[PDB]
Amino acid sequence: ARLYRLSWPTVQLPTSAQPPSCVLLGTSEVSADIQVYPDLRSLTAALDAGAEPPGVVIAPTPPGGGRTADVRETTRHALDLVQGWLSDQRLNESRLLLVTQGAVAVEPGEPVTDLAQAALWGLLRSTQTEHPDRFVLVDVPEPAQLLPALPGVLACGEPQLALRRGGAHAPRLAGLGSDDVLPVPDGTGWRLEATRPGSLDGLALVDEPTATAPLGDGEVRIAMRAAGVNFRDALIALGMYPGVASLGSEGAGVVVETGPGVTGLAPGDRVMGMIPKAFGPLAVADHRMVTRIPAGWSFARAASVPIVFLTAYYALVDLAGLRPGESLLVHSAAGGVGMAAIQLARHLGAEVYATASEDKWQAVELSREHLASSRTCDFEQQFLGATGGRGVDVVLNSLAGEFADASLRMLPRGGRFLELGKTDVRDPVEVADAHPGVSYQAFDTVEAGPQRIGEMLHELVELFEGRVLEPLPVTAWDVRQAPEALRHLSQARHVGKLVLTMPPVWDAAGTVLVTGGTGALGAEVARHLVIERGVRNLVLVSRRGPAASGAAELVAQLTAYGAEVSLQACDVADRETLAKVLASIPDEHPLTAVVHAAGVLDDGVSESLTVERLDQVLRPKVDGARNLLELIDPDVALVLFSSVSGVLGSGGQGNYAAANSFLDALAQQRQSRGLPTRSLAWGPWAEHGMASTLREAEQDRLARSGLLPISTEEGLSQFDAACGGAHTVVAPVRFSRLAIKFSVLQG
Ligand SMILES: NC(=O)C1=CN([C@@H]2O[C@H](COP(=O)(O)OP(=O)(O)OC[C@H]3O[C@@H](n4cnc5c(N)ncnc54)[C@H](OP(=O)(O)O)[C@@H]3O)[C@@H](O)[C@H]2O)C=CC1
Ligand SMILES: NC(=O)C1=CN([C@@H]2O[C@H](COP(=O)(O)OP(=O)(O)OC[C@H]3O[C@@H](n4cnc5c(N)ncnc54)[C@H](OP(=O)(O)O)[C@@H]3O)[C@@H](O)[C@H]2O)C=CC1
Repeated sequence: ARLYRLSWPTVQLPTSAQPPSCVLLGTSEVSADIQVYPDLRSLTAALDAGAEPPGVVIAPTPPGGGRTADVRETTRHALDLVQGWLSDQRLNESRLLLVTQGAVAVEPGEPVTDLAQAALWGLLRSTQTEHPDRFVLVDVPEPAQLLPALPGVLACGEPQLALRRGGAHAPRLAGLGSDDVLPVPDGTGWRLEATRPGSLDGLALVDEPTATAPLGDGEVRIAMRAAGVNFRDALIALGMYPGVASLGSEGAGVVVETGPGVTGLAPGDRVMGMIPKAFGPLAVADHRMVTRIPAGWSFARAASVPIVFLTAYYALVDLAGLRPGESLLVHSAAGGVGMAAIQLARHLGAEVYATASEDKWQAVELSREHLASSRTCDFEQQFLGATGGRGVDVVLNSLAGEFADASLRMLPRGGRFLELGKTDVRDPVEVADAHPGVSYQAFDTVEAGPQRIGEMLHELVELFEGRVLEPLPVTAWDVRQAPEALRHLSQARHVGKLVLTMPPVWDAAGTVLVTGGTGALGAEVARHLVIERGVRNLVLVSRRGPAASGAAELVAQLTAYGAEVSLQACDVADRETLAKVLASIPDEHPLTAVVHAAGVLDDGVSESLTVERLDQVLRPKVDGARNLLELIDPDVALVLFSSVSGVLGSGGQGNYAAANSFLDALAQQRQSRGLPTRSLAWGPWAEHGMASTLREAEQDRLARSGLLPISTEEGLSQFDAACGGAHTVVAPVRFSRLAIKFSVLQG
């Protein structure tokens, strides 16, 4: 039994194949000319009144969402469509092409945006297996990509694709690896450093002495959970960073050891700052250079923050002394530092002009007017054009080389100029050479010093909680996959901040909650957690709770292995009851993990499915997972159990597979946003259940009493007879052969 991962290789679409009849199922006009019917019904009408079955109907899906209701509407809608379609049967040899936007993660940079659409994928996948060569799934992030590609989409016979500008992608299961990604020393307190600089291959995770022991000064030791990656980190990795640097500066985590020389904050504390050599389970730094963590921030959203905002602050306050009314020019706007400055600048009451690449513009919250491409030098006369020089009072430049020159001709009036880039660094007096009026400082944030950083840290937080700065968009990765992340980073595909997360680790002190801890899997996992693993505080949770056979025994067993076990009756889909449960977890064993193993089953081809059945199967998986993530503390690890059925589209379980595909998508999106989430797509288990096991046993016991099972027809004729019949107590049974075992059975 392998573990599998679903990949999306590029495929080649046949470029010379015949373009086919097409109708559009949609609200509105088509820029192109192709038949449009607002709904399936109307396309029937045309068929009714003579029209010839189109080879392909396109059904672009209305935008979903990641909320229960969303999932509900957009699978229900998919069902009406699938059912309407199957029942016509003039629409045979014709194919329904359902289009989605962002239901599917294909490229490294990109997360699932529409969970509900991802549910759609599962359901339809099921139906595809039920009816081959009749439906086609297409994820296309911006439509009209579609039509050009359309004769190819159809000729390749492939039922599932995602269109990206890169290419067309098909999905397939793959073994883990394939190289096996990044391997860990397991001996805790390693780190990521570039071993063979020059190339991203030859990154590795090798044990680090420095982190482990001992403190300190001065110093405080941290159990890291996430860390920010900076552009710096990507150059270091490529033997292309002009200066001294150790991979990974900044992060957030939990305090382990403190002292000597430290009083302000103490162990257990959640903390973020500018840690050196950040990319490991264990690192240690100066307690003034780090600070405790605001709102209910995730460790991930904490880790993105420090470097970018310290720079922005240290740069715009200390070095620039930016005043209200004064205006600013910032490069790499949709980047972290670029992103940060514009936020802080708007607080400091400046006008702002800035630059990123055209594809990132939407992510800037700046009036069209003030924007410009960042890999050209056009901005100059457009901005100087935009405002008569004097142009900008201050410049926070990252673009070095010759892009840095067109910069300084902004702000001719005079003013201050800040350089970030070490390659082609300059001289202040020799800068005064080129332009009059302009002072010039080339800085590193660490320059401010521990004293100043801690003071800027305390001052930034204030702003964050004042709701005046908001942490950047996070796109997260697991340290073991850093190469994929740094490649992204160095290719400048991203917006906002990238972040690395450390391998998840449950507080051995803490509580673990298993939903559906009665079920075939939940019990086993429940047992394995207590009997083999650390776990010594359990909450189990199922609709019936302790009242279902044999849950009393199930508990006994564990509590007997010396554990603090609670089994509460609770429907996970009732947020009000879940809350009641979580709250009753004791303060000293606070929960660190959820195993969402709760589930309800259905069976039937998509023809036969109904809305009411759909919701049956959705309620524990979707509402439950939503309730959980809503209620759960951010950095509680969440393990969702889906089913391989959601991935193969097992058929017979359309609607179940929808639920499971949601879970798969919820994790993929959620880990991306930084939070500790993992989703396992179980194939079949041998196990059975307390259930079940107990029903089976009853059957043995009754047999072992030389009894035999009654057919249902006979059982009901007896029901009939015994109900209205003279004897008040009556044993309708079928015996076997002609029992010295039972005294009652004599004569
Ligand atoms: N000295 C110090 O203390 C610090 C220095 N820095 C420096 O500031 C810069 C910004 O850092 P950070 O915000 O973390 O990283 P960013 O997220 O800002 O990434 C850099 C961005 O610059 C843009 N860019 C412009 N020209 C190019 C190019 N030719 N190739 C690739 N990208 C380009 C890219 O986006 P776009 O498509 O919009 O151009 C890219 O996203 C880094 O280079 C870093 O070295 C950062 C922090 C501290
Ligand atoms: N076992 C297998 O062969 C496979 C399992 N899986 C995955 O494993 C999971 C478990 O399968 P299995 O253990 O056999 O399922 P079971 O039906 O045997 O157990 C399901 C458990 O979930 C509980 N439950 C159902 N709905 C709720 C609810 N709304 N609130 C609280 N508890 C609820 C049920 O308790 P009660 O009804 O008493 O409330 C029961 O305890 C499945 O959901 C699926 O994700 C995937 C493929 C195959």
